[PDB]
Parts: sequence; C-alpha cells; structure tokens
Amino acid sequence: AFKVNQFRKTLRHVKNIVLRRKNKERSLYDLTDKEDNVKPKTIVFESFGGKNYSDSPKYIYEYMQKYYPNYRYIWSFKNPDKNVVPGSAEKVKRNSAEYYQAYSEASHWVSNARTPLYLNKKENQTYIQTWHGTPLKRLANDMKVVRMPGTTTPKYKRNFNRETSRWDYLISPNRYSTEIFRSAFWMDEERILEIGYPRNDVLVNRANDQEYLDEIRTHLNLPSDKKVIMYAPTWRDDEFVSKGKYLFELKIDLDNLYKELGDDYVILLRMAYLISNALDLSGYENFAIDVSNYNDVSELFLISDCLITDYSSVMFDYGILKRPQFFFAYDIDKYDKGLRGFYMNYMEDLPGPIYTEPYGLAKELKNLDKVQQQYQEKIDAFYDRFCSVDNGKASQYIGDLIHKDIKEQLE
Amino acid sequence: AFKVNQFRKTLRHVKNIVLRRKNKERSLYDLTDKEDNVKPKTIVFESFGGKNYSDSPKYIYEYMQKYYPNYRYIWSFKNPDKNVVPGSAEKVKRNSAEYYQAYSEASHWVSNARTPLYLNKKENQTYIQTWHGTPLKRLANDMKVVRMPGTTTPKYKRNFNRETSRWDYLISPNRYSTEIFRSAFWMDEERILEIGYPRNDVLVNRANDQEYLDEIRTHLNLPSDKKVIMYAPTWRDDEFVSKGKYLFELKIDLDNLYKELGDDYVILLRMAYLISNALDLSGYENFAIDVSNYNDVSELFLISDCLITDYSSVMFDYGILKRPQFFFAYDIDKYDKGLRGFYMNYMEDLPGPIYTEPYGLAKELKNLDKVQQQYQEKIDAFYDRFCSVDNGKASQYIGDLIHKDIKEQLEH
Amino acid sequence: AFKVNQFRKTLRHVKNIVLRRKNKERSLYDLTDKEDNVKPKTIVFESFGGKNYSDSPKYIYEYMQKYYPNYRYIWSFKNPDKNVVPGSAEKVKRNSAEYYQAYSEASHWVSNARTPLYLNKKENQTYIQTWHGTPLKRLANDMKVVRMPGTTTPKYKRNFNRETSRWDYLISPNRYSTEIFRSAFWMDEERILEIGYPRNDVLVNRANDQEYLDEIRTHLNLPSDKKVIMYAPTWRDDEFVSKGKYLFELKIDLDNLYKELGDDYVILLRMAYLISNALDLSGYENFAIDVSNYNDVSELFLISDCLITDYSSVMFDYGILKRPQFFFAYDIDKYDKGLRGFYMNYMEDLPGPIYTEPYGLAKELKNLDKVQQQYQEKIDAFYDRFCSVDNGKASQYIGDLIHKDIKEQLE
Amino acid sequence: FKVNQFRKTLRHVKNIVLRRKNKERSLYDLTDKEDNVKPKTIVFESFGGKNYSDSPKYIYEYMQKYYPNYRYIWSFKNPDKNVVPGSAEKVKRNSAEYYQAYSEASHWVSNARTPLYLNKKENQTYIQTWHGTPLKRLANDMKVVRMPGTTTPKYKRNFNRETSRWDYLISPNRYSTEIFRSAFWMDEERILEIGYPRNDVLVNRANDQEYLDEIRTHLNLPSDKKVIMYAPTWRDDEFVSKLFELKIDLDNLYKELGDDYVILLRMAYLISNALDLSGYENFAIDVSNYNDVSELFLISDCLITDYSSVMFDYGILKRPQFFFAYDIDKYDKGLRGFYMNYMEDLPGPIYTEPYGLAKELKNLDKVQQQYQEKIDAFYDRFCSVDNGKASQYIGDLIHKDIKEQLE
Ligand SMILES: O=C(O)CN(CCN(CC(=O)O)CC(=O)O)CC(=O)O
Ligand SMILES: O=C(O)CN(CCN(CC(=O)O)CC(=O)O)CC(=O)O
Ligand SMILES: [Cl-]
Ligand SMILES: [Cl-]
Ligand SMILES: [Cl-]
Ligand SMILES: [Cl-]
Ligand SMILES: [Cl-]
Ligand SMILES: [Cl-]
Ligand SMILES: [Cl-]
Ligand SMILES: [Cl-]
Ligand SMILES: [Cl-]
Ligand SMILES: [Cl-]
Ligand SMILES: [Cl-]
Ligand SMILES: [Cl-]
Ligand SMILES: [Cl-]
Ligand SMILES: [Cl-]
Ligand SMILES: [Cl-]
Ligand SMILES: [Cl-]
Ligand SMILES: [Cl-]
Ligand SMILES: [Cl-]
Repeated sequence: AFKVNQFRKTLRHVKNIVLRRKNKERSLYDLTDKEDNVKPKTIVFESFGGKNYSDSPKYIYEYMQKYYPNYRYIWSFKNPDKNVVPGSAEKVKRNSAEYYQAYSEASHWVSNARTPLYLNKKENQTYIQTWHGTPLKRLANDMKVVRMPGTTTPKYKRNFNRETSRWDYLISPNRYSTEIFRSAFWMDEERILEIGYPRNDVLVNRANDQEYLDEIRTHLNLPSDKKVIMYAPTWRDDEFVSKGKYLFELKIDLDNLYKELGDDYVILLRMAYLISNALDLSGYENFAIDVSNYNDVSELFLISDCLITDYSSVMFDYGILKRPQFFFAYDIDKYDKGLRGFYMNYMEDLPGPIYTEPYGLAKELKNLDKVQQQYQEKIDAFYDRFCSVDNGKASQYIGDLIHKDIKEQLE
Repeated sequence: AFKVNQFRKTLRHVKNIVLRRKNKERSLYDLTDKEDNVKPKTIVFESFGGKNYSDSPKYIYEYMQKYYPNYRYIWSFKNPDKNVVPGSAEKVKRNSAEYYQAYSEASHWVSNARTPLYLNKKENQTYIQTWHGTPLKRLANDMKVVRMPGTTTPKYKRNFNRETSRWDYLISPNRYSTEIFRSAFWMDEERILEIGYPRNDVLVNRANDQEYLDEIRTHLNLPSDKKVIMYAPTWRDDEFVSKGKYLFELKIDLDNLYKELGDDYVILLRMAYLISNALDLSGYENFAIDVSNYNDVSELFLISDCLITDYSSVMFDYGILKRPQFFFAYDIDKYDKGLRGFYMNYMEDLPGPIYTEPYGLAKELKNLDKVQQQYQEKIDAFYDRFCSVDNGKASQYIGDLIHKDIKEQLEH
Repeated sequence: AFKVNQFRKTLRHVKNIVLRRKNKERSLYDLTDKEDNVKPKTIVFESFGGKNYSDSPKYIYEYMQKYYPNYRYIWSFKNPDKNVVPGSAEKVKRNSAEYYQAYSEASHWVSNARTPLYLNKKENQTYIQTWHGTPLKRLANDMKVVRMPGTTTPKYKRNFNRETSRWDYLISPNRYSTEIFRSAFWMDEERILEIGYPRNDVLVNRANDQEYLDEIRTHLNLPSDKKVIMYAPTWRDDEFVSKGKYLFELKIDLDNLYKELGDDYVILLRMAYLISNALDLSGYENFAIDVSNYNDVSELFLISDCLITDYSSVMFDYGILKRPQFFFAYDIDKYDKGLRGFYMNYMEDLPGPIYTEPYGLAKELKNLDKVQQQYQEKIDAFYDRFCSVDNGKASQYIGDLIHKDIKEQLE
Repeated sequence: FKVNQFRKTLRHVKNIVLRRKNKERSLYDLTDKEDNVKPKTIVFESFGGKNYSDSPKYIYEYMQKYYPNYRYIWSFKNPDKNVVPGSAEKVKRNSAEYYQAYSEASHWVSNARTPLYLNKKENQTYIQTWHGTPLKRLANDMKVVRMPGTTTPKYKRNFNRETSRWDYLISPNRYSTEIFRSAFWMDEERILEIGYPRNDVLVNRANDQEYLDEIRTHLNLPSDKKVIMYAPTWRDDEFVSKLFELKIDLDNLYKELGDDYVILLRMAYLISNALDLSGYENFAIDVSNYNDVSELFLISDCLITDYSSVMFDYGILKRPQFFFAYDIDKYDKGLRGFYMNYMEDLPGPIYTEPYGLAKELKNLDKVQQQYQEKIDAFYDRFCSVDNGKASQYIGDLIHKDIKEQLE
C-alpha cells in the first residue's frame, strides 16, 4: 500500500516532531506538498534569499501592484518585521509554516537569487528567475575550482544544476550574458528572456525626471551645489583584520579627495556591509556620505555624475546612462596578473581608464567633461555591447507574462 | 530520561529493514551494541581494509598462534573464501552479521590501516594500530589540499582525527616517524610504541636462513644462476589511459634491461593491481617476473639483491637489509620541481642515486658491488636513522602486550 | 544502557504512523509525555467520558471560574462543537493531539467517571475523581460475575483496580458510601474527601430561590398552576425489542396518569437515550414532557414535588430535598426475589412505598401531603443516613483544594 | 510493500532486539512461503509433544516399513528424553528446526490440537486422528467454560479456527462422526471412519501369545496370575497437600484377589508419584508412566474404569468391564453432559462401593456371561468399525497424496 518515497519522508518527520527539531515545519511541508495545493493567483516574491525588499523582484512587483491588485502577493523575508513592503502583499518569515504554505500554494515564484532545493517547484508552477547582473567573474559551471568549506566543486555544481533545471524563465540583460548563461547555467536558449533587468527600468524611464532626482538627493541630505561621485569597490578577503573593529583608511585616500574635490564634489561611498560599520567618517561630513545601507542601488546611479568601481557587475548597470566610469584597481596584479577568470577583456573593452594609484584619478576627476569627451568612444562601445537591450519595460514584460500564464491556469 | 540517541538508531534501523537496505546488519549492530558484549579472549585482525592475510597483523597473529593458542581468533576479509588463513582463526566477511558480532565481542582490534567509523570502539576494548610504513609523502593532518571527490579537506581531516583518537596504541619504526605521527595523527607520545613493524621481523630474524630463502625462490620459479633486482614504483594517476587495456611499456624500458642485465639478473616487477594485469611479459620469460600479487612483500625483500623505487615507503623497510637502492624518478620534474612535500630531503639523504633516465641506471646496475661501496657511506647512515629500531622481536612485543592486557581483564 | 520501555513505544508509534492508524496521536503522546510537560496552572475537566458539560466537574469548573479566573481551563468532549461551555475554558476533542497535549500538561484532572488507562497519570499530576452517585447496585470489586463480552471477571476487576489506584482523591457523599468505596474501589480512607457532591450543591443552596425555580420552569414551557412529578426508571435490557422503533407504552400507563392527574399535575419523563426517541407523546402535550436530554438533572430535582424511580442512585441525591418518593418496582420479581445485590435493604429502609402496579400509585399521587406525612418519618431517617453531608459547599472545597495544591507547586 | 509483511517485520525487529524467545517464531512467520513445502516431508506429533505414542505412532511405524523413502520428522517438548525407532529425526518445540519442519512438511499428522501460530498453507494436508470416542462433551457442544484467562466465546472461536484446518479427521464410529460433525464444526466429507490407528494392535495381536509375553515380562508380572487394569480419570476435587489411599481399597483387593490376580494401576501423572505401594509389591503394579496403553489393554482380563473414553478402546476385545463410580452423585445426579446414557448402555455394572466389585471380580467367567449381552451391544455400537488396518489407511493415503504433488 505504501510507496517508498512517502515512507522516507514519513520517518524524517517522525524524527523532527519527537526530537523537537526546528525543521519539523519543513518535513510536514514535504509530506503534504501536493500538486493540488496551487492557487493560480498566488505569486511569491523574494530577493537575495530574503535579506531585502529590493531589486528586480521589487519592480516586477511594484508594476504588478498598479496593474493587477486583484492577485495574492506574498513576499518572503529572513526577518519580515525589519522590512517594509508597499501595497497589498503579505509577508512570511523564512522557514515558518506560512513560508512553506506560500511556496506550496503559489503558481509563480519570482526571484533574483537561488531558492533552496528543499522546496518543491512542482510541474504545476512557474519559477521566473531574474538573477542579479551581467557577469564579469565566472560562475556556476564555468568555475574551475572552488575550495568552499563544506562543499566540493562537483557537488557544488551538481547542486547549482539541480537548481537551474527548475528555472522556467531566466532573464538576460544582453547577448553577452545569454551566451554566458547557456554554458554556465546549463540553460536552453528557449527559456532565456532577453528583455533587460526590471531593476534597471528606472535608469531608462527617469534619467531626466528632476522632481525625482531631487527626492533622492534631499533624502540623503546632499548639498545643493555639489556634483555626485559614487565609489563601489567589491569585497576583498584580504583586507579583514582584528575583529573587524578598526579598519585602515580606504586606498582611494579620502583626505586627498577632500582637498582636490571638496569644493566641486561629494563622494557616495558604497562599501560591503563589513567595511561600512567600521568606517569612521569624522570630519568628512558633507563630503563622504556613507551609502552602503541604502535599499535601492538604481536610485544611487540616477543621481551620480560618474562611478568609480573595480571588478563589479554594476559597471554594466550604470552603463545604461552612458556616464563616465573609472576603474580603481589598486590590486590588479594580485588578481592573476592577466586573468582570464573574466568572461571579458578587462584590460581593453571597459568604458573608463584603469588606475592603480588614486592621485591621477583625482586629478582626472576634476574635469568630468574632458573624460566624457576623451572616453565617449569606449563608453558608447560599451553601451551597444552590454546595455543596448533595456526598454524600461522589463518589469512590464515579466508582470504581463505572469498574468498571461495565470489566465490560462484559470480554465 | 528520554534517550535521544537510542531513538535515532531505532528509526534508522526500522528504515533499513523496511527498505531492504543492505546496511540493515550494520544498524542492528549499532542499536544493540553493549559493552557487556565483549569477551576478553576474542581478538580481531584485519589487514588493508580486509584485502589480504598479510603485513603486520599477519605476523602479530602468527606469533600468537604459537604462544597463546587458547584465545578466540577472528580475521576479517572482503571475500573470506579467496583468502587462506593458517591456524585456528575463523574468518568473517565484511558488513555481514558475523563481522559485527566479531567486532562487538572482541577485546582487541588489530589493524594496519583505518578501520571504519561506523564500528563502535567501546571504552571496553583496545584498538591496536600498527600502520603500514615509514612516511615519506605527508599524510592526514600534515596535508595541505585534498581534492578527493565527495570530501573536503577539513571534513577529511576531521574524520581521520576521529579515527586516530580511537587508536589506543600506535606502532612506530623510528624516532623520525614518531615525531611525525604525533603531529600527522594528533597522537600523544604516551600511546606510541617505537618497536619496529612486526612485518619486518623476518628482515632481521631470517636474513641469512639459506633454506628459507630457497623456498621463496623456487616458489617463484626463478633461475638458479641469477641475482635479483626488485622494482616497485608507486601508483601514478597520470599514466592511466585507454580503459587499462594496453599500457605503454614501463618507462624503465624492459628491452634495454634485458640486453644489459639479462645474463646476470632477473627483475621482479611489483606494480599496482592495475598496471599488473595489463602487462604483457611475452618474451621476457625467466627475466621479467610479474610479482605484483605475491602476498608477502617482506619475503620478496629477503631474496632481493637490490631495490629500485621512486617515492615509496617500502624503501625504509628494505633499508633494514643494508643492500643497495636505486631511485628511478623519471617524473621528478612533474612533482613540484623542488618538493618539500616530503618529510625528508629527498634530493640528498637517501641510500642510493637518483636517476631520471633508465639507461644509465641499467649500466650502473651491471656491477652491484661498486654501488655498494660507493654508497656504503649513505646506506649505513640511512640505516641508523630509519632502521635502527627494528629488533626482530616486534610481533612478540604486541603478542605479549595483548595477552598481558587480557589477563588483567580476566579478574576484576 | 538500553532503555527497553522506550524502544517498545518507538516501534509501536512507527507502526501506527506507517499503517495510517488513528491511534498515531495516542502513541506519539505515550512516547513523548514526560514529567516536564506539566504546567501547574492547567486543569482538565471531563464528565461521563466526554458526553456532556454537566455534573460535578461542571459545578467545580463554574466555581473556579468565579474565584480563580487566572488558571488555564480545558474541557474534553467526544464532539466539542456540540457542547457549550460558559467561561474561559478551551474544548479539546477526545483522542486528538490537543486532547493528549491537555492531559500531558495538566496538574489536575477532574472527572466523575473512569478516565482511559492509556493516559499516563504522572506522579506529577493530581487526579480527582468525584464519581457520580451513592451506590445502590454493587460495583467494581464487590461484583460476583461480569459476563460482559471480550472481558472476563478477573480481567475487568484488574483494569478497574488499575484505574482507582490513580485516584489521588475520591469524593464520597456519606459514611455508607465510604464504607463501600473503600472496598469496591480498593481505596484508602485517607484519599476519600467526604464532602458531598458538587453537582448536588444547588439542592442545598437554591431550593428556595423562587426566581431560579422559574427560569427552570419556563425553560421547559411548564403550565403555571400544575404541580410537577418526575419519573426516572433505570435501563432494563430485557425490554429492548424491535430495533428500538416502537416500545410498548410505559408500564406506568400514561393514558391513566393523564385521566387521574391531568388537571393538577405535569409529569417529567427522564429515560434512557433509546426509550426517549421511541416515545410517542401525541396527545399528552402539556402533560408528559420528555425531559431525557435535559443537561442538568439537579435543576429538574429542584422543581419536582416528588420523584418516582425504581433502582437508581438518583433516589439518594433527591433525598436532600426531603420530598416524597415512590418506587414503581413493577418488575421486582425478576430481580432475584430477595436480592442482596443491593448494598442496602431495599425492601425496608427507603423513603417511600414500593408499588408493583401503577394504579395504587396514581391514586396515592393524588394527595401528596398525605404521602408526605405518612413518610415524614422514613423520609427524615433516610436524609440522616444518605444526605446529611452535603453543605452545598462541596464544589467549593474541591476548587480550593486544587487552588491550594497549585500554589504549593509554584515554589 | 504489503501491510501484512510490515506488521510481521516490525514484530521480529522487536523480538530480535529484545532477545525475546519468540524471535524464532517471528522469523518463521516472516519467511514462510508456499514454496518451502517439500512433498516428501512428513511431521508427526502426539499430545502436543509429550510422547512418541498413540495413533501418530502407529501411522509412523507403518510408513517406516512400506515407505522408508520419505523424510520423517517428529516433534517433542524434550526430544532428548524420547526414543524414536527408524529413520525419523526429531525437533524440539519452538526451535528453529521445529518451525523448519512445520513449514516444509506436506503432511502434518497429529492426535491433538496443533498451535495456531503455525501456518497450515493450502499447500499442506493436515491430518487429525484425535484421541478417542467422546464421553465428555467437547468444543462447540460445551455449555460453559470458566477456564482462567479465557472466555467461552473466545475459546470456541479459537477451537473453530483449529478444526477449520483439519483436512482429514479420523473417526472410530458413526456415534463419533455424529458428534464431530457438530462439536468440531466438521464436514462429513472430511471425516474418515476407519477406526483408530492405535487400536490396530487390539485387532491384529490379541491372540499373539509371544507378543503378549514380551509385554507381560517387560512388566515383571507373575505367570500364574490374571490381570486387572484400573484407570480412574482425574478429579480436581481430590488434589491436596502439595495422598489418601484409593477409594477402591487395595488392602481388600489384596485379601480377596491377591492369589489369583495382579492389578495394574493406571492413574493421572499426579496421583502416580503420591501413591505408596510398599507391601503390595507383586500385587499392585504402578503402570501410569507406561508409554503405550494398547499393550496394557491387550494383556488385561478386564478393565475397571469410571468416566473415561478408554472403555471405548478396550471394548474392541469384548472383555468384561466394571465401572467404579464412587462419586457418581457429585457428577450432576443424572448428567446428560454425556453423549451417551451412562446409567444404561455401557458394557458393565455400575458399582459405587468397592466390595461387591471385588466379589464379582473373583469369578470373571460368570461376569463374562451375565454381561455377554451388553458387551456385544457395546462392541456393535462403538467398535465394529475397527479393521486393524487404520494405520495402513492413513499411511497409504499420505503416500497416495504425495505421488500427486510429485507432478
Ligand atoms: O531514519 C532516519 O530518520 C535517520 N537516518 C536517515 C537519514 N535521515 C536524515 C534526514 O533527515 O535527512 C532522513 C532519511 O533520509 O530518511 C540517518 C541519519 O539520521 O543520519
Ligand atoms: O501486535 C503486534 O503488531 C506485535 N507486537 C506488538 C506491536 N507493537 C507493540 C504493542 O502494540 O504492544 C510494536 C510492534 O509493531 O511490534 C506484539 C507481538 O509480539 O506479537
Ligand atoms: Cl487561485
Ligand atoms: Cl571470554
Ligand atoms: Cl567470499
Ligand atoms: Cl570518535
Ligand atoms: Cl608493495
Ligand atoms: Cl527507541
Ligand atoms: Cl503554569
Ligand atoms: Cl465536533
Ligand atoms: Cl462553548
Ligand atoms: Cl453509582
Ligand atoms: Cl405510554
Ligand atoms: Cl497492502
Ligand atoms: Cl511473534
Ligand atoms: Cl521432496
Ligand atoms: Cl487437544
Ligand atoms: Cl492456518
Ligand atoms: Cl476424547
Ligand atoms: Cl494406597
């Protein structure tokens, strides 16, 4: 009478219930997850595995809120109380009974990072995967070796693969990424929507919306007369030391930037969360504004006159605006010398100069116009390759597609 | 008080019974295994995860068959039928119900390699570990990376440490080794018995027993008029290609060795189980003798006039005989250039010459006595550092220790 | 070492879970129930094995609702949606996860009948048994033969003894009952609270509460000028015939009772659940009121000018009111001729006449004050033996015992 | 994965881990498939394994001669204390070997009930010889059974379960058949009226003077003396003091008959080792533990019994019987709790005092004429059926049965 798989689960759950394991919520879900639980107008959102309300899901959501308030919107979070969601969406805490109800019921899953393999994406449901940016470093399959603790390359890749096979829909911002995903994610071009990122929507539809460039600016208490510079270096293992209490000042040399640019500029510093609540910005008030904790990074872009980064997929997002970029790669030699661990030729076809010391960077920074002119060539070359595909309608395209998928399911 | 461990095993075992899983024998054992099971006069032996009747545990056991024949002797094998054990030992097949009774009951485990962590070594029993050679490559905790599929370096070292912590006694051949075990295996000097390897007993006790040497030689159908070169390279992953059906002839070049040394010598080829049954010694009959499957390596050392290896710990055992050794390291370049990946300075303090090419090896082999004087300096020095401790009396020291351990247990 | 009792339960539970047995809830309970589940201020109630909200456990629960609202009250039923409980108590259905949780946590059980042997009464827990009436017929240990199916006399006695051994306190109404309980129940005088029946409080406290008599009288649509007779015979197996679709009219002859008293009296029939829904009362309306399903038997006693019974322990409770009783023992012949199957001498020391034919009865029932005087002797003697204990503070004594018992534990 | 197999599976996990003794049984229950049956294996047991005796014996002895070729198995409580001739191997009850035997056999031969935890598959032919013509009513025909631990309905139920598995049931007479068809819930089609295999030697040997001689000197009996057998059934009433001499008055019998007779006492196993027979040496022989009872009847010139089914066996020899019913009042005054009319149609006199009994015993030949009538009426009602070829009939039937299975 009893099937073998149900049995294995039946025991697992007996063990979680009697030993008071916290995963009892999960095992129950495994036993009772039926293809019949799906409610065609329940859609579940989650971004970066629950840290945020943010990114492509946010916008795919905000659009679907203005055009179909009639559906049941659920968001998932690590700490639902510490997040704020506009509209009629209800929120669920990761790993609670509600969390699993939601994922079981939903006809659609919107997400921008991997969702856990312990969740059944039934053949009954559509998992739309937006991902979170054009790749610069190699990921998934294309990685060579991965000495990540607790997990080995083959196992890590087997698992990443089990997860992409669940992607009914994978978004792409460009053929560069489409070409890449196909190999890296074990995808079939059939399922890749080359429609651009919904989070990048507002880079197209608002680049000139002054009352809105002003909300952002006066939200951050930014000076009335000063142009904006964003700096966003990627995380580097290296630089962590001594409990993470007192850091050494940024290599970009802040005291310098204050001397050279303090009159004409202000610098939005966007660091990793560990450098940030370790950074003392005493006596840089109204010059360096810490911006690492700001929810929506696309808004930061809209108000920036240029973007200093190093090895980061954000250059591909900012490029939509065709503004100048500088690449402050002080540790470019420690990074393989001439590394092909990069899907692109970093040494040639990015839209700005590569600086290793931060002083000719600052000087150059004085006159943006000379840089915009000098590099207009490489900046447009960049815009056609990696940015020429966003409509401003990406949130629309996905949201509509959902809707469409859910009229059919309504027959 | 609810016993949360006992619960986890009753479930696991219910699972194995209902699903017809083969580990059902294992999970019963785990559920039911009490200290009260141990029979002070039961002793288990296993060598190389149950592949052989061989090595230290063989000798530790042969000694005991002769001086304490009244204890219950159980040997463990992957395939007991395909193994022949002298004396009174009963044999158990691994992962069979008897395998488990035998380890549950035994007051002493003897092994020369790792025994599985699913077996419970109660506070009640004594796990004596002999290991299987003086370390040259670095092992266990001393390793840097281990891209061994299925397991990550931390979780492999974790497990190893789990195993060594169960070693009540660990045998050692030399102060060199001891220093290393204490680190590589997480050992406390208290538990190390620097007494030499029981398997190396015959290398001392019988090295000049002519009649015994002759049983070994004629058991191997060797010429009478010819001296013996043994060749034992280690396993190389690199050299594997094409299903393991037709290897390329050994780098040592048999054809050349034949021309050069065919008149005075015969060469004993001791390879890995794979390079062996791919080899075609057609037309090297009575010169190249395949000897890969010969159960007792120590008997081979005894009849061997010199040894050729590369990076093997067998060089430390054969050193006991103060005979010549050549090191054909054809691929020394592809092993890190200058590799401290060894506990010793491989380029300097070993008992013979290092050859990267097999042709000047052959020549140098034509006159063993020159090599023996040329290197008597180094051969002796290598003996003082790695072989000085072997008594000949090592199966005795373990045999004794055990019996002495098991009178104590037959009183209070 | 190996905990064998636990092993036995783990196997049992594994068995129920895999086979989809309804008792899986029970066996989980047995495996996990532990002394530390007991919340000192949780108290379970149940009456007659979960049939009602009624009897002593009710009058205990209602008293603690007034003076000790702070505690957690749980009531147990077969069908909780079909029972109504005033106050703060939660209702658990029998044999359900919440029922077992309830008995696992409670510091005190209250019941008036036997509670199942599969519930563990930990040393931790105080089990109060109020029982449900002064014995007439002989019960438990004092029985001679019990040919009840599937179970032999020894095995029945063994299980009853198992139950009484967990009664931490047993209520008794009179020395006569104590004498008996002590033997029939294998009880220690020490554990017998001889305080009367809580369910019988109102017969002391409220006999004269003219406004309360009325709520009860108009609850039953009783005519105004008419006096009230209550007939309540015990169940007789012999009489059951024909699936229970049509009984031969009651031996008491309602047709006659109408002609004789249909002007002055109304008669309240309290019968067994099978005789009651087989009774045709066409044309006895406003004379014969079926009152079998009435929830509170004491309220009926209060408004009863006299009780007609036969071999029931109700004669004992109704005695507190010192009103007249008639014993219509039509079948006294069949019951042994001269049976000592009764703890008391039925033939001699009861508070009224033994009629074996219902015609003399009716006549006598015409003039009630003549009966009252004729027996005001036998009636007082009976009240001095069986009813002289109830101060109507019985519900209180128990509530305060519990409340005291659970102050001690809170330290 | 079946629900029945899962229940057994769990049971065995329990028995094995708790080292219960029924581990041997739960295993049997798990692995017992129809495929285990070996057509030429036959199991014998008599009285639940206390003996090598009775009908199963004679069926076995007969097949030991005409079919030495089959595998014969006998089941005992204490195999090391029983002597079995011929090829048969033996099994101890509730051992691995016992469940083997019973799973493997194509035929079970027994004379009393065999346990319900044993699986009688469609594959197997269970033959019940039972053990005697009923005088006390049994099984379904019982009124009340206050046997401790169990209830009348649950007892009749379990018995009905056992008889439902008797493929063949043996019967000594129409009178028994009548009673079996009702008392054991039996089909008349399944009853073989052939008489008792164990009575075979009462027909075939009664005049074998050399056999009679072995039996007689086996017991060290005197040569000039005739032989009386006394076989009073058991009475619960009479157990006391963890005894009092027999109500038959051995002293009197020794006085009145000691010079012509010798008296064989066949008692219940409990009165046997409470009896002191000092000073009756060579008059009263205790014969209560003698393995074979048909050999006793053979050498008995008469039988003194009371309420026992042995009168029906001994009848075959048309010899005088006596019925010392000293306590026939306690036994219900006039009880029809008997299938027959005791007070009438039995082959002998009902005595209630032992003294007129002793006198009548003096001259057997006069007893034998006085009663020739009633003795014949008795041989005709209850013993006419016995061929002396019963053992033969089963033996062959089994042989005849297992030539079929062999195709
Ligand atoms: O019978 C089990 O529940 C326990 N088993 C089986 C594995 N468990 C672990 C799990 O929860 O994933 C479950 C199982 O696979 O049935 C072994 C374990 O505890 O490590
Ligand atoms: O009843 C059974 O299913 C078997 N067990 C009981 C089954 N339970 C224990 C219990 O119900 O008493 C656990 C198990 O399935 O064995 C009794 C036996 O030995 O015949
Ligand atoms: Cl829906
Ligand atoms: Cl022992
Ligand atoms: Cl094998
Ligand atoms: Cl460990
Ligand atoms: Cl080797
Ligand atoms: Cl358990
Ligand atoms: Cl509490
Ligand atoms: Cl309900
Ligand atoms: Cl309610
Ligand atoms: Cl009562
Ligand atoms: Cl009526
Ligand atoms: Cl099934
Ligand atoms: Cl069983
Ligand atoms: Cl066969
Ligand atoms: Cl029987
Ligand atoms: Cl059966
Ligand atoms: Cl019988
Ligand atoms: Cl006597």
